[PDB]
This record gives sequence, C-alpha cells and structure tokens, in this order.
Amino acid sequence: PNFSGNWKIIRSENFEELLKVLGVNVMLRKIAVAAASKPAVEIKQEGDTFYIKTSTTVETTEINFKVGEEFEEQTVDGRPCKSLVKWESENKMVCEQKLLKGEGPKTSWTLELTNDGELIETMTADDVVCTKVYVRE
Repeated sequence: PNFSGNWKIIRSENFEELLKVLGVNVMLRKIAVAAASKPAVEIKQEGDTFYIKTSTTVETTEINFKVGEEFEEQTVDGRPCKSLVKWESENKMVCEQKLLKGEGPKTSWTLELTNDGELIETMTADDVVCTKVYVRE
C-alpha cells in the first residue's frame, strides 16, 4: 500500500457542520467549503516516513512525519498540537492529537487507502466525524 500521489477531492461529508460545532463563524466556514478552498493533497511516502503538502488557491502547507514519532501540526481549527500517527492496518493510519496550550474537543484524523485506489480521510472532534474522499491524478 503506497499512499504517494497527487490527490484530488471527490467527496466531502459533514465538513462545514464540523466547523460549525467548533465555533468557526459563517464567513470562515463558507470560505472553507467554497470551491476555491478545495484541497489538493500531495503525498510522498517512503516506508513509515511521510511528506504531505496541502494546497488550495490561496494556501499551501507542508507536514513531515514518521509513523510512531511525535511531531507538531495544527488541529483542523488551526490550534497547535502534538501529533502521533500509528498504523491501524497495512492500509490505514490513525493520528491522535494533543493541544500544546489550553483545552478543547478531543481531535483525531485517519487516512486509509482502498483497493480501488481511493483515499479516505476522516477527521473527528469529540462525537462529530467528517469524511473526505480523494482519487489520484
């Protein structure tokens, strides 16, 4: 299972609603779900080591991490966090996040690859789950 590729979003379920519950205002939510904020995800995997670059029309960000090694990123609502990814299976990674400052919803994310080559992303905050699906260019 190789996650590498240039991934384009084809499905998105419950993302705006998941920002809504988190206090993100209507203006920012509508920007986030707008066509222009659609995420192009570039992944390069080398064994347990990942590079993931996320670009929209106005933003670009990169993370580098190795499965099993703590790193810092941001929660979906931008709050800095310490993250740790584990393999749940050969085709599925799971990440637990802990805030660097203050308190908040318990947040996590997962990425998994289907046999048909789709990339499924979930993001969770407490009891709310968002699912996005991507396909390779």
